[PDB]
Amino acid sequence: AIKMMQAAQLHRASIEIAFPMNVSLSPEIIVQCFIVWMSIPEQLLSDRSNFIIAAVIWAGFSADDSYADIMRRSARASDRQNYDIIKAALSSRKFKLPRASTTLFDENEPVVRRYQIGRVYAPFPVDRYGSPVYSNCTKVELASDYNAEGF
Amino acid sequence: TTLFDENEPVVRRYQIGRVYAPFPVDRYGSPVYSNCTKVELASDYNAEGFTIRKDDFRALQAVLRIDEDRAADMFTTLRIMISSIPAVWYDAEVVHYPHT
Amino acid sequence: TTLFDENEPVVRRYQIGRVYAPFPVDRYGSPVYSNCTKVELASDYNAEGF
Amino acid sequence: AIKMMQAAQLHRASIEIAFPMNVSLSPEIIVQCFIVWMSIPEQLLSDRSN
Repeated sequence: AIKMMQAAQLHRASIEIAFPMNVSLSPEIIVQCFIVWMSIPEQLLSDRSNFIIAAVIWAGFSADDSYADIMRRSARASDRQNYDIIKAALSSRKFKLPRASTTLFDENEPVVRRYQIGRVYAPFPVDRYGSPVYSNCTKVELASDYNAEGF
Repeated sequence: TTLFDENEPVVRRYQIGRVYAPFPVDRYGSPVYSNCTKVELASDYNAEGFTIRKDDFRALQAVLRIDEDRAADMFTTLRIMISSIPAVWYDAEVVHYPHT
Repeated sequence: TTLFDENEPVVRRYQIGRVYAPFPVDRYGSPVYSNCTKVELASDYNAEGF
Repeated sequence: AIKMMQAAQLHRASIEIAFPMNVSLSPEIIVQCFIVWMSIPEQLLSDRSN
């Protein structure tokens, strides 16, 4: 909670995710990546972490490319660009994922102070009126099954 | 069978390469033959006796398939064995015959 | 299956409609098929054995 | 039976079959599919199941 609150203020202290060691595509990794994808706002994460999460998600849906073949896309493009490509692929006519996002928030209680005040990202994927905020599209629907290597 | 390029995230000092898989299973898990997945014969099989009918090869083929459940566990060993053997060793010659 | 409009006499305030039946019967013991009530095939059934 | 009756009433809540196969087939799957084809009316199943 403290780290997420800090990462929503400094504009440069985005969270960096440490993945498990020497275990690839374990069953728990997939579900944890899914939870991160559709529960943690995208603006609070680093580009590298977003790219890794997106790669793990897209590995099981691509017809041809595998997890290693996707991680090999590190060259020939940047991290943010690869993340954008994958996310656009996940909001097409064949696949649709929420990808919880967030927005700025600048409502405050007037009170006498001495210093300046600022705007902070909401570490909460919810909006002011209770409706969820999603980056691309809602009502998750997809015309295939998650086919990882063996999971 | 078909080659595989998958690997593991681990700190290693050498390059890795693709290997064949020790089973006919594809990434999807279906059997993978070379010509076609149908077994029909014009006549029977005879050779100094020992006659086989055309309706037994079909059953034998139908019983040799993989359980299709063990696909996940079967690939983990391949994954952890591909990414731990230096790729420059794949051209070595044999020195002890009984090992093959 | 087909649609049945049979209505029971009871006091109610709202209109009712037609529903499908959860069985292929048409109020007679004979069942209902879309195409024809015959089973003739050219050859046997074979798919990776079986 | 309850699910089938519900599918009969509402034409949007068609029954969606969940199968235990991924790529391969099995002797029980074929006979169960034939039983479904010859017994369960098509108006109570979704397009994917058909």
